[PDB]
Order: sequence, then structure tokens, then C-alpha cells
Amino acid sequence: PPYTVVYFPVRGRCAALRMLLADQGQSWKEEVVTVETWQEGSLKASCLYGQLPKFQDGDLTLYQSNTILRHLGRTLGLYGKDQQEAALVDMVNDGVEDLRCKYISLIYTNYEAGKDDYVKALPGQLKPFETLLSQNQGGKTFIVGDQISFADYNLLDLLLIHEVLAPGCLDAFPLLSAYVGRLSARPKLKAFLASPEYVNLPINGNGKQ
Amino acid sequence: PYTVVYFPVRGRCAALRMLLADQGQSWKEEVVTVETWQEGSLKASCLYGQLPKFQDGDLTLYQSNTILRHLGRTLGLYGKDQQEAALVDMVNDGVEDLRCKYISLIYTNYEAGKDDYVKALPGQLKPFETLLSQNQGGKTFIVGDQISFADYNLLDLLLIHEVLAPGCLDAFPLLSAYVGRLSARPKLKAFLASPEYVNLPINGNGKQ
Ligand SMILES: COc1cc([C@H](CC(=O)O)SC[C@H](NC(=O)CC[C@H](N)C(=O)O)C(=O)NCC(=O)O)cc(OC)c1OC
Ligand SMILES: COc1cc([C@H](CC(=O)O)SC[C@H](NC(=O)CC[C@H](N)C(=O)O)C(=O)NCC(=O)O)cc(OC)c1OC
Repeated sequence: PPYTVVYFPVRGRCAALRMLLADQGQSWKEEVVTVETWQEGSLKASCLYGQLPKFQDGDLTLYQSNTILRHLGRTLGLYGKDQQEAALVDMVNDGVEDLRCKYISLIYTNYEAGKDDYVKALPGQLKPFETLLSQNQGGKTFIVGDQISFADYNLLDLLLIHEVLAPGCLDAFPLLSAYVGRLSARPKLKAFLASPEYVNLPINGNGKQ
Repeated sequence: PYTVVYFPVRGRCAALRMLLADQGQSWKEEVVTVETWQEGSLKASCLYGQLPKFQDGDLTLYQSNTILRHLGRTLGLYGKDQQEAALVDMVNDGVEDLRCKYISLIYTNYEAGKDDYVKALPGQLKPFETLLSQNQGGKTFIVGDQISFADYNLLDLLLIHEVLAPGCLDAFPLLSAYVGRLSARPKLKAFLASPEYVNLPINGNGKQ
């Protein structure tokens, strides 16, 4: 395949880019790194920022999950119709990243003591994305414009993992709730989300969700 | 054509201001004091409840890296091709990761965390030295042979870390020379010497 994903055996920060690749009908190789292999240290020392994912597109080696998303967005035409839309796509993705960082901090560093406060704060964190949908064709299409973007896949993943963390959290957000259902029903993505290579990976690496 | 809406600090607008100044662009600063911000109405109107807010005509943007990428895209500071654009993103995302750690230290744990942060800092700066070493021996920019928005963000990151940990670039000859070279670009040099930069604090809590 032209693409290789090098990552731990979790969904994590590769979930969105995998959904993107699958929904776009692209082929890729998964190179699985166990935490054991990672402890040996040689792969880690060779990674630019000491972390995974690592991604290959031919001889182009990338690190940083959002760099991979933007690269696929640019090369597959999932980055808006013009410069204005591209900026709005970035604005969405940066918002998704901010909330993802808070989610990851909760999962890996403070789950038991922090979950109540996190869930309490969650509606205020989701509301900006509902607002964005409400300002774009009544929320009937995508997060920006009338074609899918890499930010849709990232936002979709963020919403899916938050439904596991806080079941019912989208009940207060009709546009986000319908958006999750609509994107999840896209045939190639629906098949991917139902497949063992997605279903049989945990969301995170520490057993919490 | 441009308006920057922000608190009276360098913070997350420092890099985009350096970009605008170095590119000879004109912009308006709309300063929001913490007092005005406490009133709540501006905050409630911001997409993510935060500043900076940026206007380019009737395009209103939020998110500091969105502003950087928008200026990069529209001013030709985003690599020569898709391959370079991906490398520019890879740099900027690395800058953002370290900036988040810096901000966490400054605003949430300065006193107890500074020693460990400075201890860890060489390992956090080394990737950017490595990136320079793989691009024309470090003699030009962080990616390719023309400046990108990631250069301005990386430059700011390096400048604030020199204040936090003086001498932190002494181990890194390419980063050291790079800071000196970019800082000497005539429009940027003038901006960095000007009161609108010098007389703003780096952060909003008096720590640096
Ligand atoms: C905290 O332990 C941990 C973290 C993770 C990560 C979880 C996630 O963010 O979904 S991903 C693995 C991690 N990489 C990054 O944090 C990449 C950040 C970068 N800005 C990007 O966007 O790509 C990583 O490589 N950690 C290893 C290390 O630093 O040595 C996953 C975990 O297990 C799967 C774990 O537990 C080990
Ligand atoms: C912690 O209090 C605080 C923070 C800051 C920020 C410092 C910095 O990151 O350099 S910026 C102001 C902040 N906006 C963001 O964090 C934007 C993040 C976004 N992902 C982006 O990249 O643009 C903000 O608006 N805080 C106010 C709020 O949330 O109500 C500056 C501060 O004062 C100058 C303060 O202290 C108030």
C-alpha cells in the first residue's frame, strides 16, 4: 500500500485518520508497535518527537496526528473548496484537538477523580461544534461547507469517544447527534466501523473509556 | 485589513504579530483587558470562549494556529509544495505541543514545576535542531528555502524559552544561529525592538 500507519494497538490518535482512509477507499498497512517493543527504546529514539503515530506516504515520513490529517486532507481534496473554507476547517480541527487534549488528560492522568467535573463541563465544550453546524446549511451537510473535510473525521471521532465516556451527551445537541448518525452511515465508513480492525481495538491504552 | 483581538500580552499572538510585521502587513490591535473580559459578553460571543480573535475583512477566525495557517496560506508562507506543507505542519504541531507544556508551567505550576521543566528542556528542543540539521545544514529556514508560518512560531518558542532558561540554546548551534539570523531580518528586527513588543509582558500572570 502507499500508506503505512505505525502505532500502538489502540484507536487513540489514529482513529480519525483511519476513518478518513477507509471512507476514501484508500489502502494502507498497519505496523503495530506493542508497549513492550516501545520500551526497548530504539524506535522511540528514532521518532522526531519521541512519539507515535508515525506515518509513511511513499518516502515521506510524517509525525504528528494532525499533520497526517492535514496531509491526507490536502492530497485527497478534503480541505475545503477555497482558502476561506480551509481556514474554517483548521478552526474546527484546532477546536477538536483542544478538547481531545482534555479528554486524554482525563483518561490517562485523572480518570477517577476528574470524571465528574469533566462530564459536568462537557456540554459547554461540545456547544461550539453544534453552533458551527447550525451556521452551515442548517447542520444538514458537513462541519464546513458542502463537502467532507479531514476535520469531519476528527470531530466524528471526538463525538464517538465522548458518547462512550458520557452516554447521552449528544441528546442536548440535535445537529451533532444527527451528524454522527449521517456520517457513520456512509457505506465505506459504516463497514469500517463495524469491522474487527476497528471494533477489536480499545479506544485508549490504559483500559479506560 | 487585519484586526487582532487579544489580551495585552505577547502570548499566543506573538508569532502571528512577528509574521505580519516581517511581511510588511498592516493590522489593528484591539486590546481586551482582563477586566473587560470578566464582564463576559465578548467571551460569550467567541466561538470557543477564548482569544485571540482575528478579522481578515469579514472573515472572523479563532484559534492562534488557524490564524497562522491562514496567513501562511494567503501570503505564501506554507512551503513550495504539498510535501513541504506537510513538513511545515509537522514543525508547527511540535511547536504547539511544547508551547502547551510551557503554558501549563507558567500558569499552573511555575514554582514547583520549573526545575523539572528545565531539566527536560534539552530533549524538547533537540527535535528542532535535528530538523534544521536535515535542511541545508540549518542555514536557511525550518522547512525548505523560504520562510513559513512555522518559522515565526518556532522563533517565538525559542525566544520565550531563552527567557525561562537562559543559555538553553547554547547546546544547539543551528537553533542558536537560526534565532540570530531570523531576528536580524530588517522588518522583524525593528518590530522586536519596538515598544509594542518590548513593553508587553510575555504572559498574563507576570511569570516568565
Ligand atoms: C500517556 O500514555 C499513553 C498515551 C497514549 C496516546 C494517547 C492519545 O493521545 O490518544 S498516543 C501515544 C503517544 N503519542 C502522542 O501523545 C502524540 C501526540 C502528538 N502531538 C500527535 O498528535 O501525534 C506516545 O507515543 N506515547 C509514548 C511516549 O511518549 O513514550 C497512548 C498510550 O498507549 C497506547 C499511552 O500509554 C503508554
Ligand atoms: C490561564 O489563564 C490565561 C491564559 C492565557 C493564554 C495564554 C497562552 O496560551 O499564551 S491565551 C488566552 C486564552 N486563550 C487560549 O488559551 C486560546 C487557545 C487556543 N487553542 C488558541 O490556540 O488560540 C483565553 O482566552 N483565556 C480566557 C478564558 O478562557 O476565559 C492568557 C491569560 O491572560 C493574558 C490568562 O489569564 C487570564
